Amino acid sequence: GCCSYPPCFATNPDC
Repeated sequence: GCCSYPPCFATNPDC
């Protein structure tokens, strides 16, 4: 849940 926003592969630019 690193990246709240939609565009995240797993759950971030790097998670």
